[PDB]
Amino acid sequence: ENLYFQGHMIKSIPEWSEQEYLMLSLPHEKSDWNPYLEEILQSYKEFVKVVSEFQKVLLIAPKQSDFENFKDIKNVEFFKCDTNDTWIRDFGAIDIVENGRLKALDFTFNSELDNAVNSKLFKEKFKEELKKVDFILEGGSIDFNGEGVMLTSSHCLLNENLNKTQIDTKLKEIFGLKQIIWLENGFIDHHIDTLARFIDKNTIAHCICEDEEDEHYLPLQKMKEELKKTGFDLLELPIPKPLYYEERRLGATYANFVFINNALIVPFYKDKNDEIIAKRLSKALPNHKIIGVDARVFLRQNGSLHCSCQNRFKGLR
Ligand SMILES: [K+]
Repeated sequence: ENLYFQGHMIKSIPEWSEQEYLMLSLPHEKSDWNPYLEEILQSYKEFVKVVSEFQKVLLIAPKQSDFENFKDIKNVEFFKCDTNDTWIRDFGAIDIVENGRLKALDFTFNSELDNAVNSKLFKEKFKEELKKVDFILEGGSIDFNGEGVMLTSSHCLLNENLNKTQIDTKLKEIFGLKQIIWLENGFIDHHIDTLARFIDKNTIAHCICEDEEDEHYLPLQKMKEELKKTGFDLLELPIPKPLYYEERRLGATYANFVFINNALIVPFYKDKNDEIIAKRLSKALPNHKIIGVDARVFLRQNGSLHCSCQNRFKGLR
């Protein structure tokens, strides 16, 4: 446990640890949500309403009029700041515990407004130091169990950034890790949060495909075999039947859930598997309320619930 490196003892934080905020970047009539603006905003409103029952929510947007649609919801705060990308998981600040204090890390993302967004937020609202790390990393490309283990895809971090051994060593040093599981197989920016996620310190929930005809079948079967070698308990998340927008197959995945205080918010796609994954996850998480939120509209811009938010954890800063 008590390991120090270059002045610091570091502990990585699993998503189920207690939080202060869930943070989101609203879609506005300027980015690529224009055609179905009211559509996605209605999804957001539902998502926000659900979360706000359990913990505070912070919504980031350029104009006060953007916030107007969410003014009635309890436990919702607002922060004026320009942006376009709504996928805050990609660029948002990532918390670690450093020498007993929570400390947010700002990795370099490839950009412009988003890169600034974090500085404004931390300078103006939180009034807190924002440690810049010179390393290419999106929040959706990593997943922690909170016991020094991290899950990631070989296709992500090796592409973005220079040995794997060096990247492995660097990542272990940054997050105080004892182990990184590098997944070669499976798919649905490549991101581990579309494929596999820790749901407790001993358990990994992961996408699977039951239809042999489907192109996902063998990649996900191979990913399954890899995950069987880790020794962690496995919980399966069968992908729904193909969904489409304008003849394009949407990357619907149940792995893009998000932990918040006392709850796990799971994407629903109006498929029979919604019910299967909710019951399965619910039984495996006896102290969480599992709540499905219609995530179909989100998929039009190639992301789901987890991609659209970032967690800010509770504790001494
Ligand atoms: K960043």
